[PDB]
Amino acid sequence: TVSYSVNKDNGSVTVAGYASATDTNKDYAPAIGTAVNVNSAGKITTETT
Amino acid sequence: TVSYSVNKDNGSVTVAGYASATDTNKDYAPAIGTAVNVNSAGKITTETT
Repeated sequence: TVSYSVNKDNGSVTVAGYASATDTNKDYAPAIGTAVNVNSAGKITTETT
Repeated sequence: TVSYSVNKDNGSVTVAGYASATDTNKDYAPAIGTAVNVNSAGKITTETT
């Protein structure tokens, strides 16, 4: 589970942290405040290119 | 009372909905679906001149 914040003015989506049932040791931790991008296949991915 | 619809995809604000406690003959009712802008003085206004 990861939380996305949508800017009301810009319309962009950013990662605003995440919560997991287990500890997860922050292994799957994505960077907070990074712009959210749509992959070519249509998934959600932080990679620009 | 003027009702504005906000498109959450990009943040654009349009005019959609007019309410009047009197008949008002729709004197102050702009056509719905017109993109609203901000005047020089910061007011909320429809013309782009």
